[PDB]
Amino acid sequence: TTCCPSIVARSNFNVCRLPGTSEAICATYTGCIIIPGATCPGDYAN
Repeated sequence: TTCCPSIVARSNFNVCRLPGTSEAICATYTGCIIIPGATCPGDYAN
């Protein structure tokens, strides 16, 4: 599951994903994170 820190970060993440870039690279690019669970924490609410 991906969790993002802000709306901007999410929006950027989604653009990053459009060419098929792995989630992990889009994560470091944006500040979003990949977790194994499905429950994003309050500071990664977006």
